[PDB]
Amino acid sequence: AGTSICTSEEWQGLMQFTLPVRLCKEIELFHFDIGPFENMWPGIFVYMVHRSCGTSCFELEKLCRFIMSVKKNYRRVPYHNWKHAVTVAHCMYAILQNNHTLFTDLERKGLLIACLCHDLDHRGFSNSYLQKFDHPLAALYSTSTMEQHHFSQTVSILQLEGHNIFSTLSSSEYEQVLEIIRKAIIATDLALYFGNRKQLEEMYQTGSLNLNNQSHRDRVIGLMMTACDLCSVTKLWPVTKLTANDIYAEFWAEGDEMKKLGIQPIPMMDRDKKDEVPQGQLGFYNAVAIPCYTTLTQILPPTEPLLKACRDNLSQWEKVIRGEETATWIS
Ligand SMILES: CC(=O)c1ccc2c(c1)OCCO2
Ligand code: NI
Ligand code: NI
Repeated sequence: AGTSICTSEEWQGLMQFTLPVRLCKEIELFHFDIGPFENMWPGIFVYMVHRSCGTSCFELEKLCRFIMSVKKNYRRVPYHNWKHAVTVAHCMYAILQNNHTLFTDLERKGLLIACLCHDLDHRGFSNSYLQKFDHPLAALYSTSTMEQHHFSQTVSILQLEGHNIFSTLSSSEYEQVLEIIRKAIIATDLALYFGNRKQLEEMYQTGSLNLNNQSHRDRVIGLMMTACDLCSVTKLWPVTKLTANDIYAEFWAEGDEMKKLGIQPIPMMDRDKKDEVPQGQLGFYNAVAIPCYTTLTQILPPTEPLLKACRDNLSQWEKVIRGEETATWIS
C-alpha cells in the first residue's frame, strides 16, 4: 500500500555519483549489458538523460529523487524489476542517440522516463492472470491492465514532494509529455504490438509512413517501446540466456498459482514442461522479436544492430533444439 519514497541518503548519493570513464564509450553501444555494474545503474540513467537531453533538462535534485523513488517502487521479482527498467531505458538511449534529430527534446526526455517507469510495481503476474482471477486492477483497467497501472504509478511518483521533474515545462508541453509517456507505456502491452507492427509494415511498404503525422509518430514510438522492452533478445547469447532464466522463474511462479486455483497453466508457465522451452522461444522469436526488429530497422536504419543480434540469438535457440548447446552457467 502507498507509494514508496527514496531516502535523503539515496538521492544525495546519486547526485554525487560519478561514472567510471571507461563506461562512457560502452554505454553508446546497443549490445551494452548493464548486468555487471549494479551499483552504477541509477548513475547510468542520469548519464544517459544528461547526454541525450542536457545537464539542464531537469533540476538535478528532483531528477535524483525521482530516479531513486522509481527504483524503490520496483518489486523484488525475478524479471520485471529495476534491472529490467534500466536495461529498457538503455536501449531507448541507444536508439535515440542513433536517431537524435528525428525526435523532439520533449519526446527524448519523455521516452527515457517512460522506459525507466514502464513496469513500475509489477508483481510478477501477467494481464492474463489478473483478468482470469478478477484482481481489483482488472476491474479498474479493462484492457492493458498492468500497463495502465504502470502509468498510474509513474504519475504517483511525479506527484511526490520534490519529485516532479516536468514542472518547469509550459502547461502545454507538460500535457504533451504526460501523453507521450502514457502512450509509450501502454504500447508495451504486447497485445497491441501485433496490430501496430502490421500497420507500420503496411505504411512503410506502401510509402505512406510520415513522421510529420502524429498518429504515425505515435506508432513508431510504440514499436520503439516494444524493441526496448524486448532488448534482452539483442544481447550476447550468454546474457540473453541468463535473462530468459529470470523471466521463466516468473512464468513458472504464475503457473504454480494457477494450479492452486484448479486450472492447468499454459505450457510456457508450467515448470513441469521445461522441455518445451526451446521451441517456445523459437515461436516467440519468429512471431514477435524478429518481426519487431525487422520493421524497426526498415523505419530506423541505424537500429540494424538490434536485428542482427536478435537473428544471432534465434540461431542459438535453434542450436539448442538440435542438441548442439555447450556448457552454460546459472546464477
Ligand atoms: C527473455 C525475454 O526477454 C522474453 C520476453 C518476453 C517473453 C519471452 C522472453 O518468452 C516468451 C513470452 O514472452
Ligand atoms: Ni510490461
Ligand atoms: Ni517490460
